[PDB]
Amino acid sequence: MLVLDFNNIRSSADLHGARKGSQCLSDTDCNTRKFCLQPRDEKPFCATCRGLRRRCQRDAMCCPGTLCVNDVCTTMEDATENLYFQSLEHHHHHH
Repeated sequence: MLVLDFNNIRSSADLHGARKGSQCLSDTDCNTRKFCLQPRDEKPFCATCRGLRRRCQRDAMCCPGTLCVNDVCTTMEDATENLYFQSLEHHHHHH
């Protein structure tokens, strides 16, 4: 007359964690391919990638893989100053 038993012990409750008085400390806080712009007139926040048409102030301000020229984003293939001169290869030959 002994009914089968297992344990009967259902009890779970422990979830918490949230404290931040800011938007972001660095770009790493953002999604992935985004930089955390921090204006002097405005507050810091997560910005979106900047295109070749988008304006910039620094090299890091623009997305990874581009340069900031004339306050505007530009491809690495475009931004190329002081190229190599070179000429040709010297080689003699005779009998």
